[PDB]
Amino acid sequence: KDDFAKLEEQFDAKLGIFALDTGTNRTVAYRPDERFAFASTIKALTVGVLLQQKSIEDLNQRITYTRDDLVNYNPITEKHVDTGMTLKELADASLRYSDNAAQNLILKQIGGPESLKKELRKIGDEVTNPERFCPELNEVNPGETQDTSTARALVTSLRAFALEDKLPSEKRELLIDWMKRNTTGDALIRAGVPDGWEVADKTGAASYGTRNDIAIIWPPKGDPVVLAVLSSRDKKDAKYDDKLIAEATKVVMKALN
Ligand SMILES: CC(=O)c1ccc2cc(N(C)C)ccc2c1
Repeated sequence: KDDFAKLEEQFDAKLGIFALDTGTNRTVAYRPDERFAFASTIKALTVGVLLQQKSIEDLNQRITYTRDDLVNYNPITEKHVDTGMTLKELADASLRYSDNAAQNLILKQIGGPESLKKELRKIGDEVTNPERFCPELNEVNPGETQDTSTARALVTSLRAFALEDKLPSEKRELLIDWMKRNTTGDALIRAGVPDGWEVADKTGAASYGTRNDIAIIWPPKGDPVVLAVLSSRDKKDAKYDDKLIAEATKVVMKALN
Protein backbone atom coordinates (compact mmCIF):
# COMPACT_ATOMS: atom_id res chain seq x y z
CA LYS A 1 0.00 0.00 0.00
CA ASP A 2 0.70 3.72 -0.40
CA ASP A 3 -0.96 3.69 3.02
CA PHE A 4 1.78 1.54 4.68
CA ALA A 5 4.51 3.55 2.96
CA LYS A 6 2.94 6.66 4.49
CA LEU A 7 3.25 5.12 7.96
CA GLU A 8 6.92 4.27 7.33
CA GLU A 9 7.39 7.91 6.32
CA GLN A 10 5.45 9.32 9.33
CA PHE A 11 7.36 7.11 11.79
CA ASP A 12 10.79 6.83 10.13
CA ALA A 13 10.58 3.03 10.25
CA LYS A 14 10.45 -0.18 8.21
CA LEU A 15 7.12 -2.05 8.34
CA GLY A 16 6.47 -5.76 7.75
CA ILE A 17 2.83 -6.75 7.28
CA PHE A 18 1.03 -10.05 6.76
CA ALA A 19 -2.68 -10.65 7.44
CA LEU A 20 -4.86 -13.59 6.48
CA ASP A 21 -8.66 -13.67 6.72
CA THR A 22 -9.19 -17.36 7.47
CA GLY A 23 -12.76 -17.17 6.17
CA THR A 24 -12.01 -15.93 2.63
CA ASN A 25 -8.25 -16.48 2.25
CA ARG A 26 -7.93 -12.80 1.47
CA THR A 27 -4.52 -11.48 2.25
CA VAL A 28 -2.87 -8.21 3.11
CA ALA A 29 0.92 -7.96 2.42
CA TYR A 30 3.59 -5.27 2.74
CA ARG A 31 7.20 -6.52 3.02
CA PRO A 32 5.68 -9.87 4.05
CA ASP A 33 8.88 -11.86 3.40
CA GLU A 34 11.30 -9.29 4.86
CA ARG A 35 13.19 -10.47 7.96
CA PHE A 36 12.94 -8.78 11.38
CA ALA A 37 14.14 -9.84 14.81
CA PHE A 38 11.13 -11.79 16.07
CA ALA A 39 11.78 -10.68 19.67
CA SER A 40 9.23 -11.76 22.32
CA THR A 41 6.70 -12.85 19.66
CA ILE A 42 8.64 -16.14 19.83
CA LYS A 43 7.20 -16.74 23.32
CA ALA A 44 3.90 -17.66 21.69
CA LEU A 45 5.42 -20.36 19.42
CA THR A 46 7.55 -21.61 22.32
CA VAL A 47 4.37 -22.29 24.33
CA GLY A 48 2.89 -24.03 21.22
CA VAL A 49 5.81 -26.45 21.16
CA LEU A 50 5.58 -26.80 24.95
CA LEU A 51 1.90 -27.81 24.73
CA GLN A 52 2.54 -30.18 21.95
CA GLN A 53 4.85 -31.82 24.15
CA LYS A 54 3.27 -32.12 27.18
CA SER A 55 0.07 -33.50 28.31
CA ILE A 56 -2.16 -31.05 30.15
CA GLU A 57 -1.58 -32.83 33.46
CA ASP A 58 2.19 -32.72 32.79
CA LEU A 59 2.04 -28.88 32.83
CA ASN A 60 1.48 -29.11 36.59
CA GLN A 61 5.09 -30.23 36.91
CA ARG A 62 6.89 -27.92 39.38
CA ILE A 63 9.97 -26.12 38.15
CA THR A 64 12.41 -25.06 40.84
CA TYR A 65 14.74 -22.31 39.72
CA THR A 66 17.21 -19.88 41.23
CA ARG A 67 18.04 -16.16 41.25
CA ASP A 68 20.55 -16.97 38.53
CA ASP A 69 17.60 -17.74 36.21
CA LEU A 70 16.27 -14.20 36.75
CA VAL A 71 17.16 -11.90 33.84
CA ASN A 72 16.22 -8.32 32.77
CA TYR A 73 12.47 -8.52 33.30
CA ASN A 74 10.96 -11.03 35.65
CA PRO A 75 7.63 -9.61 36.90
CA ILE A 76 6.15 -13.00 37.90
CA THR A 77 9.20 -15.24 38.31
CA GLU A 78 10.97 -12.89 40.77
CA LYS A 79 8.08 -13.47 43.19
CA HIS A 80 8.41 -17.28 43.36
CA VAL A 81 12.05 -18.45 43.47
CA ASP A 82 11.09 -19.81 46.90
CA THR A 83 8.10 -21.91 45.73
CA GLY A 84 9.18 -22.51 42.14
CA MET A 85 6.48 -22.44 39.44
CA THR A 86 4.56 -25.10 37.50
CA LEU A 87 5.06 -25.25 33.70
CA LYS A 88 1.49 -23.98 33.30
CA GLU A 89 2.26 -20.93 35.46
CA LEU A 90 5.46 -20.24 33.53
CA ALA A 91 3.49 -20.31 30.25
CA ASP A 92 1.04 -17.86 31.80
CA ALA A 93 3.80 -15.46 32.88
CA SER A 94 5.66 -15.71 29.57
CA LEU A 95 2.59 -15.11 27.40
CA ARG A 96 0.63 -12.62 29.49
CA TYR A 97 3.50 -10.61 31.01
CA SER A 98 6.38 -11.42 28.67
CA ASP A 99 8.29 -12.64 31.73
CA ASN A 100 11.76 -13.29 30.31
CA ALA A 101 12.92 -15.74 33.02
CA ALA A 102 9.68 -17.73 32.41
CA GLN A 103 10.49 -18.01 28.70
CA ASN A 104 14.07 -19.06 29.42
CA LEU A 105 12.88 -21.80 31.78
CA ILE A 106 10.35 -23.08 29.24
CA LEU A 107 12.95 -23.08 26.47
CA LYS A 108 15.28 -25.10 28.66
CA GLN A 109 12.44 -27.58 29.32
CA ILE A 110 11.78 -28.13 25.59
CA GLY A 111 15.51 -28.61 24.97
CA GLY A 112 16.55 -25.06 24.07
CA PRO A 113 16.55 -22.90 20.89
CA GLU A 114 17.99 -25.78 18.78
CA SER A 115 15.08 -27.94 19.82
CA LEU A 116 12.55 -25.11 19.28
CA LYS A 117 13.95 -24.67 15.77
CA LYS A 118 13.68 -28.41 15.12
CA GLU A 119 10.03 -28.39 16.24
CA LEU A 120 9.13 -25.32 14.13
CA ARG A 121 10.64 -27.03 11.05
CA LYS A 122 8.47 -30.07 11.84
CA ILE A 123 5.26 -28.00 11.69
CA GLY A 124 6.38 -26.52 8.35
CA ASP A 125 8.20 -23.31 9.36
CA GLU A 126 11.51 -23.07 7.48
CA VAL A 127 11.90 -19.31 8.01
CA THR A 128 11.92 -18.75 11.79
CA ASN A 129 15.45 -18.98 13.16
CA PRO A 130 15.73 -19.47 16.92
CA GLU A 131 19.43 -19.61 17.87
CA ARG A 132 20.00 -17.92 21.23
CA PHE A 133 18.56 -17.43 24.65
CA CYS A 134 17.64 -13.75 25.05
CA PRO A 135 17.18 -13.60 21.20
CA GLU A 136 17.23 -10.32 21.37
CA LEU A 137 20.55 -8.95 22.52
CA ASN A 138 22.47 -11.04 19.92
CA GLU A 139 22.89 -8.75 17.88
CA VAL A 140 23.46 -9.27 14.92
CA ASN A 141 23.18 -7.14 12.72
CA PRO A 142 21.89 -6.24 9.24
CA GLY A 143 21.46 -8.41 7.37
CA GLU A 144 22.14 -11.56 9.43
CA THR A 145 19.30 -14.09 9.99
CA GLN A 146 19.70 -15.52 13.52
CA ASP A 147 16.69 -15.07 15.77
CA THR A 148 14.63 -13.57 12.90
CA SER A 149 11.43 -14.42 11.06
CA THR A 150 9.04 -12.80 8.59
CA ALA A 151 5.45 -11.56 8.97
CA ARG A 152 4.35 -14.42 6.67
CA ALA A 153 6.09 -17.21 8.63
CA LEU A 154 4.92 -15.94 12.05
CA VAL A 155 1.27 -15.76 10.89
CA THR A 156 1.55 -19.23 9.33
CA SER A 157 3.07 -20.71 12.53
CA LEU A 158 0.73 -18.94 14.95
CA ARG A 159 -2.23 -20.12 12.82
CA ALA A 160 -0.84 -23.70 12.79
CA PHE A 161 -0.77 -23.98 16.60
CA ALA A 162 -3.75 -21.82 17.47
CA LEU A 163 -6.29 -22.65 14.76
CA GLU A 164 -5.26 -25.72 12.73
CA ASP A 165 -4.01 -29.21 13.77
CA LYS A 166 -0.58 -28.82 15.38
CA LEU A 167 -2.41 -29.10 18.74
CA PRO A 168 -5.49 -30.92 20.06
CA SER A 169 -8.40 -28.58 20.86
CA GLU A 170 -8.02 -28.45 24.67
CA LYS A 171 -4.38 -27.36 24.31
CA ARG A 172 -5.44 -24.85 21.64
CA GLU A 173 -7.86 -23.43 24.23
CA LEU A 174 -5.05 -22.78 26.74
CA LEU A 175 -2.81 -20.98 24.23
CA ILE A 176 -5.66 -18.88 22.86
CA ASP A 177 -6.97 -17.95 26.32
CA TRP A 178 -3.51 -16.81 27.55
CA MET A 179 -3.03 -14.65 24.44
CA LYS A 180 -6.54 -13.17 24.77
CA ARG A 181 -5.68 -12.09 28.31
CA ASN A 182 -2.29 -10.64 27.37
CA THR A 183 -1.45 -7.53 29.46
CA THR A 184 1.24 -6.07 27.19
CA GLY A 185 -0.58 -5.24 23.92
CA ASP A 186 -3.22 -2.59 24.64
CA ALA A 187 -1.53 0.14 22.59
CA LEU A 188 -0.61 -2.16 19.66
CA ILE A 189 -2.87 -4.41 17.48
CA ARG A 190 -5.74 -4.14 20.05
CA ALA A 191 -5.83 -0.34 19.50
CA GLY A 192 -6.25 -0.79 15.73
CA VAL A 193 -9.15 -3.25 15.81
CA PRO A 194 -12.81 -2.22 16.17
CA ASP A 195 -14.22 -2.13 19.68
CA GLY A 196 -15.59 -5.33 21.25
CA TRP A 197 -13.78 -7.76 18.91
CA GLU A 198 -11.74 -10.45 20.69
CA VAL A 199 -7.99 -10.32 20.14
CA ALA A 200 -5.31 -12.84 21.12
CA ASP A 201 -1.82 -11.33 20.81
CA LYS A 202 1.87 -11.58 21.69
CA THR A 203 4.12 -8.49 21.69
CA GLY A 204 7.84 -8.13 21.02
CA ALA A 205 10.46 -5.46 21.54
CA ALA A 206 14.10 -5.29 20.29
CA SER A 207 16.91 -2.81 19.50
CA TYR A 208 16.95 -1.02 16.27
CA GLY A 209 13.52 0.24 17.35
CA THR A 210 12.03 -3.20 16.77
CA ARG A 211 8.43 -3.25 17.89
CA ASN A 212 6.31 -6.32 17.03
CA ASP A 213 2.84 -7.79 17.55
CA ILE A 214 1.26 -10.99 16.25
CA ALA A 215 -2.43 -11.62 16.76
CA ILE A 216 -5.58 -13.53 16.06
CA ILE A 217 -8.60 -11.26 15.72
CA TRP A 218 -12.14 -12.68 15.91
CA PRO A 219 -14.91 -10.73 14.39
CA PRO A 220 -18.22 -11.01 16.27
CA LYS A 221 -19.48 -13.63 13.76
CA GLY A 222 -17.29 -15.79 11.68
CA ASP A 223 -13.72 -16.74 10.97
CA PRO A 224 -10.74 -14.97 12.60
CA VAL A 225 -7.98 -12.87 11.03
CA VAL A 226 -4.36 -13.83 11.78
CA LEU A 227 -2.02 -10.86 11.61
CA ALA A 228 1.64 -10.04 12.06
CA VAL A 229 2.79 -6.41 12.25
CA LEU A 230 6.57 -6.08 12.51
CA SER A 231 8.71 -2.95 12.59
CA SER A 232 12.34 -1.84 12.98
CA ARG A 233 14.39 1.33 12.56
CA ASP A 234 17.81 2.55 11.31
CA LYS A 235 19.76 3.16 14.52
CA LYS A 236 20.63 0.51 17.11
CA ASP A 237 19.42 2.82 19.90
CA ALA A 238 16.32 4.14 18.07
CA LYS A 239 13.10 4.19 20.06
CA TYR A 240 9.81 2.77 18.78
CA ASP A 241 6.36 4.31 18.86
CA ASP A 242 3.50 1.87 19.61
CA LYS A 243 1.24 4.10 17.54
CA LEU A 244 2.90 2.76 14.37
CA ILE A 245 1.54 -0.73 15.16
CA ALA A 246 -2.02 0.52 15.92
CA GLU A 247 -2.20 2.61 12.71
CA ALA A 248 -0.76 -0.23 10.62
CA THR A 249 -3.47 -2.51 12.02
CA LYS A 250 -6.18 0.07 11.17
CA VAL A 251 -4.94 0.04 7.53
CA VAL A 252 -5.05 -3.78 7.51
CA MET A 253 -8.64 -3.82 8.86
CA LYS A 254 -9.74 -1.36 6.16
CA ALA A 255 -8.12 -3.46 3.44
CA LEU A 256 -10.19 -6.50 4.53
CA ASN A 257 -13.44 -5.05 5.92
C1 LIG B 1 16.09 -11.64 28.52
C2 LIG B 1 17.18 -10.61 28.53
O1 LIG B 1 18.26 -10.82 29.08
C3 LIG B 1 16.94 -9.27 27.88
C4 LIG B 1 17.82 -8.22 28.15
C5 LIG B 1 17.63 -6.98 27.57
C6 LIG B 1 16.54 -6.77 26.72
C7 LIG B 1 16.35 -5.52 26.14
C8 LIG B 1 15.26 -5.29 25.29
N1 LIG B 1 15.08 -4.06 24.72
C9 LIG B 1 16.01 -2.96 24.99
C10 LIG B 1 13.96 -3.78 23.84
C11 LIG B 1 14.38 -6.35 25.04
C12 LIG B 1 14.57 -7.60 25.61
C13 LIG B 1 15.65 -7.82 26.46
C14 LIG B 1 15.84 -9.07 27.03
